[PDB]
Amino acid sequence: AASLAPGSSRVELFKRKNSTVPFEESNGTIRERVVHSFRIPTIVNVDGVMVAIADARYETSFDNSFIETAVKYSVDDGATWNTQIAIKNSRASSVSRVMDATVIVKGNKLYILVGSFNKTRNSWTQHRDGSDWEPLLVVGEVTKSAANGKTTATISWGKPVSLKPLFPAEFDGILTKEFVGGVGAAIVASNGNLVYPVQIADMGGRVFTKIMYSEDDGNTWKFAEGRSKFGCSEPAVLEWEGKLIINNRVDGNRRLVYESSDMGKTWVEALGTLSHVWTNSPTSNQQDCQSSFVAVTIEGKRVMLFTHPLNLKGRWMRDRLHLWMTDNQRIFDVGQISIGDENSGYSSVLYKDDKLYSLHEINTNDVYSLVFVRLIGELQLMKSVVRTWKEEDNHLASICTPVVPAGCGAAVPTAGLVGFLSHSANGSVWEDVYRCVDANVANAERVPNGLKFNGVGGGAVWPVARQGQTRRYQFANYRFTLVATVTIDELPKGTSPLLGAGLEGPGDAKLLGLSYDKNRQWRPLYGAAPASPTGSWELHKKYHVVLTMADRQGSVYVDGQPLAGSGNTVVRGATLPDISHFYIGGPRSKGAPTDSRVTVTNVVLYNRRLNSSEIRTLFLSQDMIGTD
Ligand SMILES: CC(=O)N[C@H]1[C@H]([C@H](O)[C@H](O)CO)O[C@@](O)(C(=O)O)C[C@@H]1O
Repeated sequence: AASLAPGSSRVELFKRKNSTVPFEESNGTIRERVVHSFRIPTIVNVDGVMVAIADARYETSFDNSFIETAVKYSVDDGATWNTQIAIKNSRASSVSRVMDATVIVKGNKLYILVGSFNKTRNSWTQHRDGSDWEPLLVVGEVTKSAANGKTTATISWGKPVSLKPLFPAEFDGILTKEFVGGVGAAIVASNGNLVYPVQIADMGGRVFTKIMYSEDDGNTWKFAEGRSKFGCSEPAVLEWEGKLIINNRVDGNRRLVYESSDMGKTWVEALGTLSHVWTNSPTSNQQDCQSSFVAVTIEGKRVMLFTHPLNLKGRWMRDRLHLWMTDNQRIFDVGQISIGDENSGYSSVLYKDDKLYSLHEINTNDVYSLVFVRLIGELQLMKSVVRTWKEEDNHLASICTPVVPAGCGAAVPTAGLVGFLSHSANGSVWEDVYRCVDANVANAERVPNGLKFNGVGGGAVWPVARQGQTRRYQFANYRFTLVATVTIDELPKGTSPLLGAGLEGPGDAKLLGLSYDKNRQWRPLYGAAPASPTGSWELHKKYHVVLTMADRQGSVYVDGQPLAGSGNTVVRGATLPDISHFYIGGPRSKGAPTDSRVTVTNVVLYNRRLNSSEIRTLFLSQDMIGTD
């Protein structure tokens, strides 16, 4: 949906120039005080109690002003609320402030890390030194009580402790200046470790991200050895199948993501999954924004939730806030969660007692409020999509395949299965069985498990780069596997396209693919190398086709065996290829009036290089996988 889903609603929880907070004067007296703006939100669940954390910007929305950390907690899922001032600032001057809260929840305790400043009027990365800054850690404890029927709760906040004395003066050569958390909800690793994603500023004004953790519930803190590239900020982390996943903000470029199997010791870019998928705007050269990255279990399946504005207006406007769901294989757009073309910003998401909630910013004239939202309709959609992934995966994993001369043979591979095109298809659309990325069609006629092509441009386009702003099939450039069952219906005049991957840019170059000619021979394409024909085929016969691409290599299989040339390098340079799209048949909106008279059924796409036996399994069972 392009707007807050029907059946969903929200309230202006933190209302600008209206809501008051229990401010404490120097002498101890407490007076309710108006607040210009409320920014940088985070909502979490502590032992059944909702806790909303945010910046209370008293006089103005600017970063350099009087700020304190406000809090609003609840025990009745948002019916009633209580308000406190979690952390005070130093009171050293008109601009003293504490900001950018990062939060971790373990047991009934809250661990809050923030940046504290005294007098500076310029931004942190641009300070002369670090004399004005301090990294503060605050611990909060939640206690539940109860009168007759009605439950109540209190929250006690301890005295702030500084981590400065633990900040090394240098990292592998690099001279340090300041550091803060990455903002947002953090985690408690399965081994019990408290894991903080942090952003570091060096002396020379550069920025990068790193991991800061504790094995002893807050006593000590260690800094992992690994790190990101320069330019990464406001990072968010979660735990997935044994590894840590780090999702960074990147002003003026696409978002970088890394993996780590050793609590941060070594980092590898996630080129085969999520890296470079999300960005800051259509052109990717605008200011970026914060994002939430949280792991949850829906209908018995562990998945990942990601948020981020589209920013169609550019700069700091941050409009049209979306929500994504991924299983580290497929990536689904749950729609827009903000209203119309309003201005949003930072955000937060929480799954509690089978209900979905959100806390985010709304901006008008640079005065900020914080809305509390109920994702009634979004969760519905989400629950449906998971049931599909679950159902299809198991189905494919239950088929009894032939036994190979050495009950059943090897199972049909589902690990790394990203997309599937089969029987279902309507209008100019070929439907994605996994409900994420459909393929555009032209000049086709439906057949069991696929389509038959006839006419100028007959074919299908599976969008890669052509997806636009968000590039969900970015993994293809690093590695991929394409599968398909085919038949050739009519003899071509010379050479004709059947299936492959094409590149952005001049001419109509291909990365890898397969073509057929007038002599009944296959014509494989391996990068820019001339396509010399080989082998032999017959009209109307069903053939298994497979395309492999890994380690910059390429291979093409027919009937389970490789064709001559298979194993050759397909791209020179350290620069990644830029796949425009996958092509099935011979689609085209311009140029040569291609008319590939072929029929294609059951196209499968994986995010990894399938092994030899896995290809055998597919070749011997292609008659059992179709969706009828
Ligand atoms: C400490 C601090 O000022 N953080 C602020 C960041 C910093 O500019 C980046 O960290 C620069 O690296 O940007 C903001 O202005 C923003 O984009 O909304 C808000 C946030 O409060």
